[PDB]
Amino acid sequence: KDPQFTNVSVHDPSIVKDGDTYYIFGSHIEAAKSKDLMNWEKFTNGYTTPNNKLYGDLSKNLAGSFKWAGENDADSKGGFAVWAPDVFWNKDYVNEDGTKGAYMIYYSVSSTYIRSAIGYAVSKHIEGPYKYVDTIVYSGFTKEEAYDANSKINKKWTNTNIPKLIEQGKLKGVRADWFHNDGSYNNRDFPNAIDPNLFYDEKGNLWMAYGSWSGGIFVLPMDKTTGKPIYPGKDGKTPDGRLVDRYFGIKIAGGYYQSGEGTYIVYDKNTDYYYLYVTYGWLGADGGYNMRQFRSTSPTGPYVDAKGQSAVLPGEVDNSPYGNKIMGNFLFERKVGDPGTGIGVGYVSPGHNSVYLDRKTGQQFLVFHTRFPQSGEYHEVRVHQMFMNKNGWPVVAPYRYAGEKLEKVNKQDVVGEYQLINHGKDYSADIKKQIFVRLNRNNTISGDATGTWRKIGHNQAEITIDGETYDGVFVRQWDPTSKRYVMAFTALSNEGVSIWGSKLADKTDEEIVEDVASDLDLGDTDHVVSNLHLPTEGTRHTVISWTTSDAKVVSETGVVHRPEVGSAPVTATLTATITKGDATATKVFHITVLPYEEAKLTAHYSFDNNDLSDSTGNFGPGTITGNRIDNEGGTIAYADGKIGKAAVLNGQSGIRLPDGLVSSNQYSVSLWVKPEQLTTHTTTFFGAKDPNHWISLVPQGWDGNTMLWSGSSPWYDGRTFWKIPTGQWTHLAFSVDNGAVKVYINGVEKFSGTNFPDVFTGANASFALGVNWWDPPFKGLIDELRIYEGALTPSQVTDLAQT
Ligand SMILES: [Ca+2]
Ligand SMILES: [Ca+2]
Repeated sequence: KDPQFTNVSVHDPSIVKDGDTYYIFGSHIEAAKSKDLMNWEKFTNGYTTPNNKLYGDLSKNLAGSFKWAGENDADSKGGFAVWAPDVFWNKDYVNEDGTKGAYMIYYSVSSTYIRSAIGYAVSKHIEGPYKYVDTIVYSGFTKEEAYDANSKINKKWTNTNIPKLIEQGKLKGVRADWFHNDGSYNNRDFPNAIDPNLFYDEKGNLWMAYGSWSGGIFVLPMDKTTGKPIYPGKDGKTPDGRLVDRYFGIKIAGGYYQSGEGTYIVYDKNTDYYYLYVTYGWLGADGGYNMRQFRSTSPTGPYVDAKGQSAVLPGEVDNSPYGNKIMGNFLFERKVGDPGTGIGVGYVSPGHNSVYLDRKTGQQFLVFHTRFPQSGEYHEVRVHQMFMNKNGWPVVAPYRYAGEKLEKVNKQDVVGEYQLINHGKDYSADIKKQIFVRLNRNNTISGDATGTWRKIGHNQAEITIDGETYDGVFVRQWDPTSKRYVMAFTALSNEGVSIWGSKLADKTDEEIVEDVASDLDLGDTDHVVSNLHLPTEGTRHTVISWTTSDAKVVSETGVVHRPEVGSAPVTATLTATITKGDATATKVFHITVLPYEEAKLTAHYSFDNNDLSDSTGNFGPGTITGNRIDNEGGTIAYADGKIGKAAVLNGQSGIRLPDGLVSSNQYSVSLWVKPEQLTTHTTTFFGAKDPNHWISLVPQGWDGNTMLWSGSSPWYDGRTFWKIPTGQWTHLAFSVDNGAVKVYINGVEKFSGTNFPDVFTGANASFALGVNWWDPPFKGLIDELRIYEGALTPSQVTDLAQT
């Protein structure tokens, strides 16, 4: 269990080493340091200012760049957007006192998807404070006077550095093609000016690559004395056809609006290649963020991948085929019986990397952020070691770095059963999972795949599966799931596809089948009220076969049938027969399924007496609001309803119900509605402990359909995929039983879900009909608001809907 980690959240990390300490510098002015690439310590204060750790008075220091983007403008309204910086010691930088040597930080500011710039600051010491020097590349400028929403920044090109560059003779003049006909920024072909990367070339010259979606990635030579670009000064094309622009530089990747950002280029003197890393997709859990790799013999390109395809796209096309996909979404999924606990180690949207290539030892490290399965938008930094393969491509270790190095590996330490992940070319929210194969002593591969393998020398790995040869290495890795150092491989084929392998411990089929049986647990089976998940597989393709002693209670697949209200609970046995090879084992679970129980009526605001009272007598009456839950001023009239009279909601008014109307996590709500008009997010039934802890029944939700909705800790989308009509009556109802939530329309279940939050227990919530804190009030009639203790039975709901 030896290795220990200490994690930090630094989005878009840029690695740099100062003495023997590693530093990472990310977006949102976050930075952290480590002595070992495993245990990190943050030393920054985010966007705090003044007293900003990295910038001091942030607003004053960087005002130069902030006049164009990234401070309290458009998308940065209310705050700041200082993104994706790069840091490196420039030994030739002439400081303002004439001394030589500074740490330079090139940063992005951005106010929309397109209006951005890159600027830089310098410090003699890596922990700052860094001091502004200049803003050097701008994007999102226009032909004429123009303004984005929530901004009064004149986006005209004359507000950039372009006039002064022209005055210095560094540019002929404005380039017509930077603009569409309407005068707007041509980001089909030219870049978003963010995500800079500074690298030295074979000859010790300095380049900056940058870009993000839009027209793609560009690169510019840079003066080592001052940090300023040495702008091309004229447009042209590279011999192989790539755009050269007088100002933006030389396009080396992307194009035509497609994804691709977080560029990092490394010169490798052992191989004499320039390696180009770039991240595709969107950074969110759902965005399929994935790292790609190309190479060039020249810093200025052409960069190509293992199939010789260009990094620069031929057009507005899917960028999937292009670049070696070195990491996407994956999971070494723990199956029933595996050691450890949890779902296993996997990543979601890993990306925006930097790289540290140690000069002495050739050791190489991919540094990046990632999200995780079942943790939403939470992100931490990861470090994965890389190793040059025999075709001149660094290959990425499957697990995060844990002190390991390349070694002499004996054949006996390799032969065995493996988990195998193939990263493919495709990317999406989907997550890749392991297959199970074996590398056999006779140099074949068997199991889920077939083919061959060899080890050359100490550790080169060659693996050929179905005619594809992947080359890479064998290396020992820390597997945190099993808590062992295990043998592993990583290898890349000539499609630019990476496979990763983790060696499973040797176990007999008897031992595996025993492990599966021990780990197999169905939770509470004495109080069953909804279907059971019954896994049909355990580790290494163990088969779990289920039989029931009585399908009336519960099927072979865990489908339950609750007895009617009034009937006894029914019991049944489920038997798991667990097999692998010729070994078998048995585990019995005794299942008690509970009958339905009727929800009890606890409040009835019927409006039948032309008033706001509760007919059950349990609650005080409703009172009248204005256009919000917490204001007054409105009116309620009473018109002819679906049942008796009904409340008329004019569009400026609502009803405030008593606090605590629901005070539990087992409850239901039922009501009738006749909307005269539809407005988005507008509530009918609304209950809230506060503006970040509420539930709402919404006729036209964010997806344009009726939903049950909760926010903001956590969000929950109870989606129905059913549009409500205006000018007609619709019954709506929902139940919440300790996590289980269901939503009915006109008697029919249209959403069923789990994990639903308990908003109404831990303090008395406010409640209302037709109004909340933000949205247009409901316009129409509402009728028969009924509240319950407990979840309504299906038939109870059909009853209610049945008028
Ligand atoms: Ca970067
Ligand atoms: Ca009524």
